[PDB]
Amino acid sequence: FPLPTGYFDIPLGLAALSLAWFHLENLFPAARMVSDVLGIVASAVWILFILMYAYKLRYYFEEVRAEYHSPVRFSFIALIPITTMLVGDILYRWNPLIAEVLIWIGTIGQLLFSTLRVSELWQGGVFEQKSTHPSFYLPAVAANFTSASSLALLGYHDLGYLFFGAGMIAWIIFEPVLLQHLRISSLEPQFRATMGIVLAPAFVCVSAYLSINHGEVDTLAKILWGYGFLQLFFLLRLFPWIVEKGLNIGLWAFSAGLASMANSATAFYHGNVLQGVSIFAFVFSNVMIGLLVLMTIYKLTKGQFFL
Amino acid sequence: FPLPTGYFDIPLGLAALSLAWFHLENLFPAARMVSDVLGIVASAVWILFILMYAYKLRYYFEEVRAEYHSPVRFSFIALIPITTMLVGDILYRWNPLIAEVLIWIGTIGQLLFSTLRVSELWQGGVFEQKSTHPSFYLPAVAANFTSASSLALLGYHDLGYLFFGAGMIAWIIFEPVLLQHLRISSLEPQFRATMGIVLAPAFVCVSAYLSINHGEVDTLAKILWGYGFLQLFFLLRLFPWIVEKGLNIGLWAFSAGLASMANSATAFYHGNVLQGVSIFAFVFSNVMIGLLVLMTIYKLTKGQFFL
Amino acid sequence: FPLPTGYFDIPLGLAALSLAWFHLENLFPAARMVSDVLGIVASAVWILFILMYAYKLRYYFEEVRAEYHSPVRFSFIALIPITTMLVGDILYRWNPLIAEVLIWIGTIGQLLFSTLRVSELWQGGVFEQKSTHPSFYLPAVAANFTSASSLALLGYHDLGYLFFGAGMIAWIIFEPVLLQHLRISSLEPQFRATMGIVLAPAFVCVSAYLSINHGEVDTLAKILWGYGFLQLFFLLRLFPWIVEKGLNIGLWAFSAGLASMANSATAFYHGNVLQGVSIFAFVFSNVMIGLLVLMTIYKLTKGQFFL
Ligand SMILES: CCCCCCCCO[C@@H]1O[C@H](CO)[C@@H](O)[C@H](O)[C@H]1O
Ligand SMILES: CCCCCCCCO[C@@H]1O[C@H](CO)[C@@H](O)[C@H](O)[C@H]1O
Ligand SMILES: CCCCCCCCO[C@@H]1O[C@H](CO)[C@@H](O)[C@H](O)[C@H]1O
Ligand SMILES: CCCCCCCCO[C@@H]1O[C@H](CO)[C@@H](O)[C@H](O)[C@H]1O
Ligand SMILES: CCCCCCCCO[C@@H]1O[C@H](CO)[C@@H](O)[C@H](O)[C@H]1O
Ligand SMILES: CCCCCCCCO[C@@H]1O[C@H](CO)[C@@H](O)[C@H](O)[C@H]1O
Ligand SMILES: CCCCCCCCO[C@@H]1O[C@H](CO)[C@@H](O)[C@H](O)[C@H]1O
Ligand SMILES: CCCCCCCCO[C@@H]1O[C@H](CO)[C@@H](O)[C@H](O)[C@H]1O
Ligand SMILES: CCCCCCCCO[C@@H]1O[C@H](CO)[C@@H](O)[C@H](O)[C@H]1O
Ligand SMILES: CCCCCCCCO[C@@H]1O[C@H](CO)[C@@H](O)[C@H](O)[C@H]1O
Ligand SMILES: CCCCCCCCO[C@@H]1O[C@H](CO)[C@@H](O)[C@H](O)[C@H]1O
Ligand SMILES: CCCCCCCCO[C@@H]1O[C@H](CO)[C@@H](O)[C@H](O)[C@H]1O
Repeated sequence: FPLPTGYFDIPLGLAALSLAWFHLENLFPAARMVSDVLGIVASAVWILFILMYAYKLRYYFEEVRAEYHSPVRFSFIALIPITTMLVGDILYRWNPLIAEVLIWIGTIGQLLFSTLRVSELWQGGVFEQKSTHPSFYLPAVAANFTSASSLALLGYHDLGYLFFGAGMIAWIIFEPVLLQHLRISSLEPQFRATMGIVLAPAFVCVSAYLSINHGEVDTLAKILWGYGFLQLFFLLRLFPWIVEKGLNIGLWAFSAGLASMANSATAFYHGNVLQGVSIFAFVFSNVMIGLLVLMTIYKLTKGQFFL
Repeated sequence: FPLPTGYFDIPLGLAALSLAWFHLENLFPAARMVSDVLGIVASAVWILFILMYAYKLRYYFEEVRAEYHSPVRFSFIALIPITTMLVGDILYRWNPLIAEVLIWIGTIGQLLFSTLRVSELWQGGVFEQKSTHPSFYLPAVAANFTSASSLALLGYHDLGYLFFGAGMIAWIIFEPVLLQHLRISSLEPQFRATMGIVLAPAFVCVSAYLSINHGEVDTLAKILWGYGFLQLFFLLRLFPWIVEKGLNIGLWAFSAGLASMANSATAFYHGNVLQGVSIFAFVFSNVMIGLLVLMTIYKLTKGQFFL
Repeated sequence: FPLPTGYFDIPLGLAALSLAWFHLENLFPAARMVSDVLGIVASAVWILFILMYAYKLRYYFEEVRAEYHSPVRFSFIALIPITTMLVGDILYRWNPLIAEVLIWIGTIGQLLFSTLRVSELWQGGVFEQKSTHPSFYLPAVAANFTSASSLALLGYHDLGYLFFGAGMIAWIIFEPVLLQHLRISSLEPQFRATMGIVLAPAFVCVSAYLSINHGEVDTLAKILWGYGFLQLFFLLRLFPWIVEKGLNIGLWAFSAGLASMANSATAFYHGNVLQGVSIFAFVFSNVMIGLLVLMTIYKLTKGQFFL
């Protein structure tokens, strides 16, 4: 099938970045146009990819079945409800009714997905030590944080905290075994771009947290940022190894973390906490997503995007 | 010996459920009679099982020695001081002096037990990867949370927080390796009922926390509930696999988590946080413990309770 | 080379203990003289060891290269910037300018060190399961906590919280796999003194936390102390096994945890939280570091200190 499921990282990153710029509109009015443009592009890409995945389900179902039952590849399916919710979050600025439908569909969908598949892993004998990949964060962590912030947008703050807690504790519970595995077992080049997902947890976490707690930059938020930056520095040092075999579209795996660096930066700035660091983070993350967009346009022009 | 040590889960669940109903007496006065009945039954069962275990120690000591030195079976011994403290907590409503004696005996006992046995594991060569079982939560986590809430009942809030922290961090430190093990290694049917202990940590944690913090349903409490419900949903989906080889008395392993869902629900309700979810949780957990009681009466009638 | 890198634990422990006594000066004025004496001795030892390590770098570089590339021995190098910062913290009482230079040198140095080496481990194939040692806490955890408290001393509280969060989450993320490894694999006698580093995380954590949060002994601080004491009790029970093959200078590995027990005790006492426990902790930790000093003087007199 021409669209790899991981390509949903593209509308993910663009949508999350739209939301970051939305949050600067009262500081700088021109930010709203930037936000609206990113949000429209993200939503358009999302519509296309959803329609493609619907085609995959109807006409390439055995491919979906295999990816679903894989103890590694199943995780990327979580990008579908994650991006559904982020597009709902964008659309809320124009039509809260349609936004709320998408947010609930994505929330119910992700929770059903993890409840069916993530739990099934605990039966043993399918997941192996070599299945311990960064992509596991998507259904386990990122999906819950996205529900948390989306439900908060709709006014469901206490429900949002339930999802937030599920994501935060799931993160802390998985990461220890992931990092140990990475230390011992060299992740093969074909999977290395997924190291970008390692950037996500702390930044997604703090972004979701600030979405639910009325943007109060408190001790927890600062603690999360600190570990987030540690991981950034580690991944920056590792970047040449990450791309040993060349630049590829899989690098959009970094975009959840990058866009969430941008979003959380707007809240730190608004709160007058570490404004200088905030400006750095916001500019850095925009530049890197900008480079992702330029490499993507390049690939599309050369006919090297779709399978 | 006719009584398996794990049968202490029975008075555990009944006692904790008594405490949950106790907490509804000011909302609904009739809750006190329900609480008192459960508490008396729990205490009676506890007396019987303690006397049986005393008989085991005196006359079947090599069985106790073997269970103690086992890197898997040692954990169930922690049920003894846990239930001692919970019975003390019940009895506090009638006789705070006797209650305080039981609470200190259970606290000193559990701390000595873990200090002797849990630490010894760090010498290596005895505990194996296959020893990584949910039962490890009992001495490591549940016992500290029970001390925390019991000491808070007696007015020792800051000491309670020390025990609370020991339990909470011990939980977060063990669970990562447990879930990885479950993913890789299929837990054999003879141990699967112990999957019920996986329900316990977040719910016991929040119940203990709310016992020490004057029932303030805050961000931490909501975060814990969220992960607790995630685990519930996972265990509900796994339940047919859990009971693949049939229903058994080991299912009382679920009762710490179920009773703590009930207890924490009363505090969320009192705090006007997620009242609807609270009512669901309280009813659900009571119904499931009710089913445990019905299956137990059935087994006793058929002569299939004691070994 | 005559000085093992681990000997930097000596000025570490003495320096941290100086800081603990400094914090009692307003309660008991004579504490300042004790603090100043420990601080001068710590600083003198530090100067000597730094000059020795400079000699090692210039004239024994291949030894440094090998220790740096080792997935186990690299960690002890982090003691160098850690102690640089602690000596800066001492010197702040006399010369804030020189203190600030040392604190930034140690902060930049430790962050560069971990960014280069800790991240490199994630490439796989070098670190092995048997590399999972307590010493990993030094670059990963202790160095960040030391930056946190040192930057707070200089007035950089929000930056301090970033370092604090990096250390705290790094701790929680490593400890699960460490304790599992210790359970399964018996740590060989030649490394067992490093079990003392297991005492460090919770106590260093709470000490750093209280340094940044204006000494407010809150729920987090109490939670940390509780797990800290759990680990102390475990290590006390394990102590005969730790020293199975005899007392050795490696036991200074305990001093980060002991000195941080002392420091945090002063803050709990100041806050009127668990004063009795605080007095116990402060006396205990001073006595144990005192014994370390006596065994060290003994070794120096017998010519058994330097390699
Ligand atoms: C977007 C998510 C895609 C879902 C793919 C579902 C794969 C399910 O797959 C199948 O479901 C059947 C029952 O319905 C079983 O009988 C099949 O054996 C099982 O493979
Ligand atoms: C991502 C949006 C929602 C996910 C829908 C997934 C539905 C999966 O379908 C299910 O797969 C199971 C296996 O785990 C089968 O056993 C079930 O019979 C079937 O319900
Ligand atoms: C896994 C890492 C979890 C760390 C959680 C940090 C504990 C929250 O820290 C709390 O922040 C509050 C608001 O700023 C303060 O009022 C409290 O004093 C402080 O304890
Ligand atoms: C996420 C962070 C993005 C925020 C972008 C802020 C860029 C504004 O820049 C700031 O403008 C201020 C007045 O507006 C000046 O006082 C500051 O010195 C200047 O740094
Ligand atoms: C309720 C808990 C039951 C405790 C069982 C204790 C098992 C101890 O067992 C024994 O202790 C002796 C020392 O006293 C040793 O010499 C024995 O070799 C050791 O097996
Ligand atoms: C559960 C209530 C309290 C528990 C009491 C346990 C006492 C265990 O007994 C001990 O077992 C040790 C091994 O770890 C032996 O080495 C000791 O000599 C003995 O003190
Ligand atoms: C392992 C998961 C630990 C998460 C700890 C959550 C940090 C506590 O969260 C804190 O709650 C306080 C009371 O509601 C608020 O005042 C603070 O703003 C908030 O930071
Ligand atoms: C742990 C939760 C158990 C609490 C049980 C509450 C059942 C009461 O039910 C509630 O009664 C209220 C007045 O009392 C009505 O206003 C509410 O609509 C109704 O839901
Ligand atoms: C206090 C810390 C000591 C640092 C020791 C550094 C070890 C680096 O070592 C070397 O660096 C070179 C590049 O500079 C490489 O070419 C070498 O192959 C590599 O071994
Ligand atoms: C402890 C105080 C600061 C630490 C300085 C460490 C400098 C290490 O040096 C580096 O080692 C690398 C390998 O990881 C080499 O690849 C690099 O070329 C070199 O920069
Ligand atoms: C890994 C363990 C992390 C536990 C973090 C504890 C959460 C912080 O606990 C918070 O402390 C605050 C200050 O005392 C209180 O105001 C809040 O009510 C409480 O939730
Ligand atoms: C880290 C803890 C070190 C603090 C040492 C405190 C020793 C003082 O001791 C205390 O003195 C008080 C008046 O000063 C008396 O009221 C107390 O009863 C006594 O315990």
